[PDB]
Amino acid sequence: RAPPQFVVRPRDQIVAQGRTVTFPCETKGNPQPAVFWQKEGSQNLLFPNQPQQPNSRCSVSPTGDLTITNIQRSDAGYYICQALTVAGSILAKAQLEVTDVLTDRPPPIILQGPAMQTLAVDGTALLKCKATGDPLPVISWLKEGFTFPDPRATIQEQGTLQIKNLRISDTGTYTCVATSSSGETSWSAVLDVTESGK
Amino acid sequence: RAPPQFVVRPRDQIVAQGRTVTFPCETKGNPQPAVFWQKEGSQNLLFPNQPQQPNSRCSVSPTGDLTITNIQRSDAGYYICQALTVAGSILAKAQLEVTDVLTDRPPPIILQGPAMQTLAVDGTALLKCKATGDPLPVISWLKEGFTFPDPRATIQEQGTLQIKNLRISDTGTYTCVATSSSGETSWSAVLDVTESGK
Repeated sequence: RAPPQFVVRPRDQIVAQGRTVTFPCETKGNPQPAVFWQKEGSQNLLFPNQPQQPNSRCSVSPTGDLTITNIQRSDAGYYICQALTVAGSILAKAQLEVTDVLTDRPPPIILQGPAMQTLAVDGTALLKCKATGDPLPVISWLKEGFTFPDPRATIQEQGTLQIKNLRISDTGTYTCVATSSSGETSWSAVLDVTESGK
Repeated sequence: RAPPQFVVRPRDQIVAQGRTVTFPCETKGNPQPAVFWQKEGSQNLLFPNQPQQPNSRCSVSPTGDLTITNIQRSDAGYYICQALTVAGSILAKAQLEVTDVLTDRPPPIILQGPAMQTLAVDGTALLKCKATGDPLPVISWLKEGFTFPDPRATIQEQGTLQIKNLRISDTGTYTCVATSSSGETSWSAVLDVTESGK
């Protein structure tokens, strides 16, 4: 009496070769839809309660999950999750992309860069920069493209730049830069210097 | 709560090209199984409630019937009817054989041939033979391989042989033969002749 509907559809997935992949396909209706899967273009249907092969790396659980173990590159393509009751049908496609395994350490990340500040002449400024990464990023700075720190400035040990006794010359854009053996990233912010500071 | 089960499975069918073929696949269970079909080896599933193609010659009714119209020879092969509930699954295969259309009139049929009779010397015998056919069969007879009717015997107009005043010589096997421009068929029976008749 109630057509099948999706609670959680499956979405696309890119994953390294040899890993295990699971696509949700959660469903509701009355009667309760029993989901099965089909690789697009394949004659094989994958039904929930079976022995099953056992040589097959594909299994479907009674909750609607399609688990594929030890994926190889021939498993890439589209997978259709499906359900048929006397009340209706629904299908949903999700794409599997199989990649090579690569020892690739991601580049550093700046979770919080400097923020825009208007400050007052001959005060202090601490423009912050919190980076994370493995290997661990070295922080460094630029002012309108050029390196930074003159006298008057010095980079702290968490990475915050420290400028003291500002003046109208010290306005402009300051760029945080986190770099490591795996990449660089940057995060900019403008700092204005008035005598007012407001 | 009640696994799907077949009430009427589909069976094999041989039919002339261009005709329409329907395979039953009637089902029971709880919840009520919704049948779908799949040509074996094909990625296409045929679901009950759909627009559907309209260019497709295959449709599945909500009762589980697979109708294929104007069959051509590429439709031959195996067709799988299937049903999945939260309670279980069932499949059943049936084979479609597509033939050429042939103007072939079937051969005659003998629906009732002579029956075994023990009769008494110098009585009468009417060994019956009811044939049917289009074109209509000519009936004729043999006694132990040789044609039949001597004097004493004559074929009636419905086809019954008529022998009178039997004797111990007239025992043996009598064969009815129905023949037409489309075939022959035969039906034998032994007739024994005692002086007793019992």
